[PDB]
Amino acid sequence: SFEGQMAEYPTISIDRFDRENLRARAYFLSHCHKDHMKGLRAPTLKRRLECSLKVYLYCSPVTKELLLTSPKYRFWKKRIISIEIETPTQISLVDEASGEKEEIVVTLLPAGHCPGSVMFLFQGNNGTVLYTGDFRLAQGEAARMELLHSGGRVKDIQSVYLDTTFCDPRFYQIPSREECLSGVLELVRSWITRSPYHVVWLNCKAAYGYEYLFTNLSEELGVQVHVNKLDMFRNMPEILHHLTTDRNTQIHACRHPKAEEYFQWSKLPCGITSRNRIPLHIISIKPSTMWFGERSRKTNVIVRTGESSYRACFSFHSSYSEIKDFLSYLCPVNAYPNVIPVGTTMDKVVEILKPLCRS
DNA sequence: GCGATCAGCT
Ligand SMILES: [Zn+2]
Ligand SMILES: [Zn+2]
Ligand SMILES: [Zn+2]
Repeated sequence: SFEGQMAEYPTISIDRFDRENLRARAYFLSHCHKDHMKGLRAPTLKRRLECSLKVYLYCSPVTKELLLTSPKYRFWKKRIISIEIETPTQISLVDEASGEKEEIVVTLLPAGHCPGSVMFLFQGNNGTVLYTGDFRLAQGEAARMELLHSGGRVKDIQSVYLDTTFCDPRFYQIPSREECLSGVLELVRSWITRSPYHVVWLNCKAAYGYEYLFTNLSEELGVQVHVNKLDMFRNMPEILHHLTTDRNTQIHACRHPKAEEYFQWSKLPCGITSRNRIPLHIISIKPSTMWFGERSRKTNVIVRTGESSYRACFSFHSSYSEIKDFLSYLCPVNAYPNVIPVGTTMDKVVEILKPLCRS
């Protein structure tokens, strides 16, 4: 996993805030997922913050909003500079101890992973580097990003720091964002139009990224999505108008430690079994990554798992095909995996990455 | 009381 430092610009720390990252001249957070926030509220970092008043955290506006909602991260309130998407911004890295100054230009590119998720393009004195954070990009997407180009061709990129979550030909293809939404939309419509007592439970992990499913179900079916908390989105109207804490809805994305046991007993996580004394009829839909081999005999994105239970294709991360297309196109001198998954090794990931780089 | 680690479990 990515220890926070790119070889070319070692005095900035991205998505890791512990150990050698405690000396960073500047911090960046690609997105508000716990995996990418290790050390970010360590007591030793809060202290260092009060000593070095020049050290800041840079992220997207959305990421800043989502981070400053959690009470454990309020000590950052005044030490976070949001940068707008697709907006080259010069940052003055200064060393406290030595007086050394360095200038670096950063561009945030949308990563398609969760609200506020960015890639960081860095341009300075030691080449051009791309840190992808976590990303999901359809085939061709890199070729349509203007700020990855100069004079209509791709920039000379020394190094790519790449989300390799599915970097194996096993995960050749994953159904697209649109096919995944469409499959869920139709299952949900087919159920909740049967009677006002037919309800769906969207069984989603407790992390940002399912918002676009809730948004699109809500738009297309005129029904707000029940959640536990929506206060993180209070200054974000384009998600918030699709959610509600009012349990009187046919679409639930509420959560509870015993939600499975609740489901066995025809109870929604927020605790209701009934409306006007009439029992609800619940189906559970569980977003779950599905993938297809190169032989393109793809199957339904909806998979029925029992009497009242479904899995639906959904992915936060690029397939193997999308990784290869993205890296192939950028043709950097170097590509470095942000993760080595449990099923593979640095050697096999590098065997995949090396042929897509220069020469 | 809190943090960091992990079994266990979604
Ligand atoms: Zn993530
Ligand atoms: Zn992750
Ligand atoms: Zn609910």
